[PDB]
Amino acid sequence: GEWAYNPATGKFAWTE
Repeated sequence: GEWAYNPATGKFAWTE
């Protein structure tokens, strides 16, 4: 359960 940065979108996404 963490926020990972997505270089493609320029935003963080929530992952498990």
